[PDB]
Amino acid sequence: TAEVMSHVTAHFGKTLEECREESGLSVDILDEFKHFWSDDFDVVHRELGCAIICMSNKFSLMDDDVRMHHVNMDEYIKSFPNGQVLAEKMVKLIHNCEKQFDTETDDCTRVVKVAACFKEDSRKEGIAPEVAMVEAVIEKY
Ligand SMILES: CCC/C=C\C=C\CCCCCCCCC=O
Ligand SMILES: [Mg+2]
Ligand SMILES: [Mg+2]
Ligand SMILES: [Mg+2]
Ligand SMILES: [Mg+2]
Repeated sequence: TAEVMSHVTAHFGKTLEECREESGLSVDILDEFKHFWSDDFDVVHRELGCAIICMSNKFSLMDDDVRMHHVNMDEYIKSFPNGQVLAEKMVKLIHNCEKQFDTETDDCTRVVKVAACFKEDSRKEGIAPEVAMVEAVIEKY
C-alpha cells in the first residue's frame, strides 16, 4: 500500500547521499530520493541505476547477479509497519519488471529501466505514494 511504500522509500533514501560520488548522481539530477515518485521526475539516468545498485547493496537487497534478492527484499519490506500487505506484491512487481529487461547487458542501465517499470506498475496498481507522504515519514528511524 502507498503508506508502506512511503516508509520503504523514506528509509532506503537515507543512503542516497553516501552513494552520489561513486554513481555520478548530481544533486541536479536528483536532490532528495523522495522525488523519485514525483509526476515530474523521469526515471531514466544511468547514474540513477548505478546509485540504486550502491544503495541496495548497503541493505543486501541485491544478489550477486545485480538483481533483487527476493528473501532480503521480503524481510526488508516486512520490517515496516503493515509491511506484510506489500511484501509479496512488491517482490512480484519488481521481479516482473526485471524479466522485461533481462537482455540489457549494462547493469546500471538495466536497473534504472527496472526502476522506471516499477514506478509505472506501482502507479498502475495504486500503491505509488505521493512525495508529500514520503516527506511526512522522513524523520523515522
Ligand atoms: C532494490 C529495491 C529498492 C528498495 C526499495 C524501494 C525504493 C523505492 C524505489 C526504488 C526502485 C528500485 C527498483 C529495483 C531495481 C532492481 O533491478
Ligand atoms: Mg549511512
Ligand atoms: Mg562512478
Ligand atoms: Mg551484497
Ligand atoms: Mg555500458
